[PDB]
Amino acid sequence: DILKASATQSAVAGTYQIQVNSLATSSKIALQAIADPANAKFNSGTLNISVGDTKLPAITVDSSNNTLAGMRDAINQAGKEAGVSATIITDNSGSRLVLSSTKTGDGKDIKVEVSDDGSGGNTSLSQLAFDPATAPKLSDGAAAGYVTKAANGEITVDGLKRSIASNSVSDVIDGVSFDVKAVTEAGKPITLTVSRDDAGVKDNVKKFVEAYNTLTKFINEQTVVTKVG
Amino acid sequence: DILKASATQSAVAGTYQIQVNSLATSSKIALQAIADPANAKFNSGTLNISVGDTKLPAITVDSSNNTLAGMRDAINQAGKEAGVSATIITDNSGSRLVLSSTKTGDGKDIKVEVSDDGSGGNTSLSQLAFDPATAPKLSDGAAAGYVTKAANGEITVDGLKRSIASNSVSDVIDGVSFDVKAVTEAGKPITLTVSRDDAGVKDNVKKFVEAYNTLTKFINEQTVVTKVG
Amino acid sequence: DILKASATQSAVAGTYQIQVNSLATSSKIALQAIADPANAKFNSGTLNISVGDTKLPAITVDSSNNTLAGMRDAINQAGKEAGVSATIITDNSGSRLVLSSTKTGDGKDIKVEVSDDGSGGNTSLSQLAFDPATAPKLSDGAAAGYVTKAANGEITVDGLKRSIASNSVSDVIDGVSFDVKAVTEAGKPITLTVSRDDAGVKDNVKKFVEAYNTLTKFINEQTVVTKVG
Amino acid sequence: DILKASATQSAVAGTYQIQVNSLATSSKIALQAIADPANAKFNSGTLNISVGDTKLPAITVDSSNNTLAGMRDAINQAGKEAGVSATIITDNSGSRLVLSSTKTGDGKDIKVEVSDDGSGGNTSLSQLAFDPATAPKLSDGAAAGYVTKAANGEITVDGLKRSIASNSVSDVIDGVSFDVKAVTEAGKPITLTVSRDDAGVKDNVKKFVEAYNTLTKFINEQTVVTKVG
Amino acid sequence: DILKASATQSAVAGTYQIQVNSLATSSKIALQAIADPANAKFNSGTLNISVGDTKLPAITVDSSNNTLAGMRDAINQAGKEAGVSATIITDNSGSRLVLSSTKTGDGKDIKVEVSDDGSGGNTSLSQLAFDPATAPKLSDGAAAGYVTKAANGEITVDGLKRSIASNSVSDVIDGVSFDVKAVTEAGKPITLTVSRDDAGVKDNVKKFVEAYNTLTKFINEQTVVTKVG
Ligand code: NA
Ligand code: NA
Ligand code: NA
Ligand code: NA
Ligand code: NA
Ligand code: NA
Ligand code: NA
Ligand code: NA
Ligand code: NA
Repeated sequence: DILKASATQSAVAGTYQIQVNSLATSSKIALQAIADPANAKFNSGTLNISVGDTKLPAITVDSSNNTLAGMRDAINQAGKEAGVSATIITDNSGSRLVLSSTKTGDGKDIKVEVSDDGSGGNTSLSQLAFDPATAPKLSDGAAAGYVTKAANGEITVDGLKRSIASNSVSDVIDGVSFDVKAVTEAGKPITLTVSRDDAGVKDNVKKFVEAYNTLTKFINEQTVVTKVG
Repeated sequence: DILKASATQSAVAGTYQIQVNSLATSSKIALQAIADPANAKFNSGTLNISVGDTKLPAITVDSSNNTLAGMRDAINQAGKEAGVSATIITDNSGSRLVLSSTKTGDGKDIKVEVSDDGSGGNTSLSQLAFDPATAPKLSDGAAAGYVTKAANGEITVDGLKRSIASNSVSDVIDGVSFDVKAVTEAGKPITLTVSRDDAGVKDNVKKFVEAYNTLTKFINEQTVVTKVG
Repeated sequence: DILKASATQSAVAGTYQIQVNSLATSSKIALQAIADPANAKFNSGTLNISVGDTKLPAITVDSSNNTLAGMRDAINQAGKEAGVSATIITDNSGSRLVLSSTKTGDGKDIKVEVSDDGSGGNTSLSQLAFDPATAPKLSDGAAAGYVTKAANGEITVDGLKRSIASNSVSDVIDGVSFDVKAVTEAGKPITLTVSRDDAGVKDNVKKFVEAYNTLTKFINEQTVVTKVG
Repeated sequence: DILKASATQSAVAGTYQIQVNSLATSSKIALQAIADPANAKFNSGTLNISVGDTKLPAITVDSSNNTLAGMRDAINQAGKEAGVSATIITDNSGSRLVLSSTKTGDGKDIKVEVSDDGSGGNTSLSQLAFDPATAPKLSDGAAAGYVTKAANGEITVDGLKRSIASNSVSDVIDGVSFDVKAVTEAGKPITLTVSRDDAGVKDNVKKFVEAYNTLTKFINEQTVVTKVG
Repeated sequence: DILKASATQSAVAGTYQIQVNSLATSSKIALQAIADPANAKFNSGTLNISVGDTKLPAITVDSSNNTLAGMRDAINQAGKEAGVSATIITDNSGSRLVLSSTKTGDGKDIKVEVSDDGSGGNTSLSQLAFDPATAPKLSDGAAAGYVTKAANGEITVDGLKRSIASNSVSDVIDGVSFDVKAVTEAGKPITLTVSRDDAGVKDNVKKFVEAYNTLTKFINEQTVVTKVG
């Protein structure tokens, strides 16, 4: 329904009390704001962006891309594989790059390491650096910060805790898959009913209801048909 | 349709021009009219009634049944086997016994043989005799006569004549049965078309497309079902 | 319509006055009637059945098939190739074999040649012979005869006669096929009109007005969609 | 209606009794039938086809087009201008070229002139010649003949005859055009009524009663609109 | 109905047997056909057109109007008063002027008098003259002739004949007007019934039963109305 939708493979019948304590989240960060973005040019250098283990192709910054829209274009094309996208948000501090990842789980935060040549433009390339270990939650101001931290969610099944790296999990209960969509209220768990029993093999009874009777009409009674003309 | 209704076992395709020249008929006769039937009682004796091959139980006429209605009741139960029934018809000549048979075909005429003791009542028992070899077609008057002659019918199939002993005939054309219901007009023959496979076998084949497809959901997709609360 | 249904490839515009004088027919014959078919068994020998060019497999008559129904079963499977089928018809003369062909045209008559060993049963095998060159049209009696003669049909197009070997003909008029279904009345010819472009090409052109216009919304107006909550 | 559909520019009122004695026709001819068209190839030469005034481009017959279908394709594109089309008709005499024109009127007959090199194939090119002055109406046989003669039609208006070169005529009655579609029965003339003003000008006048009245509300009553909240 | 539609002022009751033997007609003539009307220009002169009593303005033919269409335009505006209109009809003889009048009755024939200067163009002006006393009924050819003769119609009322100068007549029967629309069949007269009072005066009397009764509520019962809140 509104908290969890589930499905089954080949499992067993049963009932389960389930809580959702948190959802798995992905990473979304905001870099430092650039004053006067219409005339700002980044020094030449290299951008190394990673999300946990996974690394993006190193982005080389030159005069073909040392603008905000230039990095936006670069980042969006350097991250199509890993699911890292980018856009621009213009606030009272200036304009800034906003990067999002589609990867949920602990440790999948977006990191930006910067090699700055110290020359190439009017503003530093180093101010695009982002370290998930030190970065604060984003608040108003030109300073950088994360919007969401990548993290695991948590559910409980009949009292047993399960940290989840995605909101689509399988075999927490063997043969059962469900998509966790919202947190349950404190102490108010969902009852999950797995019925191995549908007496709807009476549907399969419709086979020999059809298979017999359908093959009594067009065969063995209407195989040869007559009428005047 | 209105002249002939047909049926099939398993035969072959083909077309046939059919004429119906006559129908098979059964026997129906009327015995002598009895003057003053309201006070008439028959002499003692025996009635032997037959229709062709078949003979009816010998009927003994005594003082428990020597009336017209008495003979009617006897014959009705002396003839349940062969399909001989009886009734009384009251005309300007009196009342008389009217006997019917359900056997169609040549020679299946109803015959009545009478041995009369010559005493037992006021009317002769002998005047209930009926010989189909001599009896005329019934006309007005006290005299006896047949109403219908038992006879074979006749059809032609593509020019070939078939005498039929019943209006329900089979295997005149191999594997085909039809009930002849009426005569065709002179020179206006019926076309009879025997069709084997149309939509064959694809009409009944649409079953096992479903019976198959139906065993995708309620089996192997609804074998185990989930629900939340 | 009811006399002729027509079709087109790609041809030219034009109008044609058409008469149908006759239809193409296939062969259908009836062999000699066999007296007392219920106890009749055929002498040993061979049946060679042909329809024009095409010859059927030589049929060997032995003690496994030397009955009428035995010949019926053989022919039905000895003739699946050429479209020769067989049945039995029971008339006042007895039972006889009735053979049909599906090949329309002149000379496609069914022929039966018989070599009779002169022994093997109670009836001659030779009386199943049929020579279309000598055989009369079937009439009542035990004698053999044809029911329909295989023959070409005839049509006229604007006065020009075309003999047709089938009632499904093509390219009598270039690019036009029609299935002739019935004869036209004497002096009442059908008008046949071949129309190339009406609403051309503007009927199907209304598609690419939409396919174009349809690719305004869901593409380039619904490429990116917004929503609030 | 079914005989004549009419139209008007701006004319005068009046009534007219109209007969249609004949329609304007176009030319349609059939050339000689070619025996064994499946292996027939034409001698070298030239085809000059004309319909009255109009002449078609001279057609050169060579080894790229010296077949019946080859001439069909040429004529179809050698005649797009004048409305001359062509097809092939296969009768008991063989296959032949059938040519049609769309120009109605007297003298607009299709003519075919042939210069034959006398060599190039197996059939003469000269037998495709057609002279409308000598050609008979087409009948069965290999010989050539016309199917329809190009001719003017004829109508009468209040007794006065008008020869028409097309079935779409104009200003026979000043300001009136009608498309003649069928012949009137002998002595059963059509009444044609030309009506100028009915509901005139008051049918369309009901507009400017509204267009006026409509400019009372949404203008000068809804020019400035008020609302509360 | 379909033959006669009638109306009343205030008359008396009665029944009448009515025949319609003929309708009143107006004049419609056709002048001489002009050969080569496309280059024809009329000599100088004057046209005086009259219909019975009424005379039209004298038409002066000059170099601004000495064509057929020029005369058409003049007459159309030289005749708006009397109901004389004109058009051109193009037949096998050429083009000609066709003039119509709307005045029904005996002697209201259209007459054309011509004074020809004998010079001014290529065709005589005198050939546009028309004398109803000598003119034949129009037939095919360049010659002039009338299309319809102006004439009175005729009806009979209970045997009494009335010549009518228009198909809209009044007070033939006092207080009764009817528009005669068609002829009655020979010996099949129409019955005409003039009914004074049916439901009289009680149909309209049902008004002042209400107008009275209606002035019970909204007046003298709803004069003063009460309500609570
Ligand atoms: Na900040
Ligand atoms: Na009788
Ligand atoms: Na009798
Ligand atoms: Na025969
Ligand atoms: Na026979
Ligand atoms: Na000819
Ligand atoms: Na010919
Ligand atoms: Na005349
Ligand atoms: Na004339």
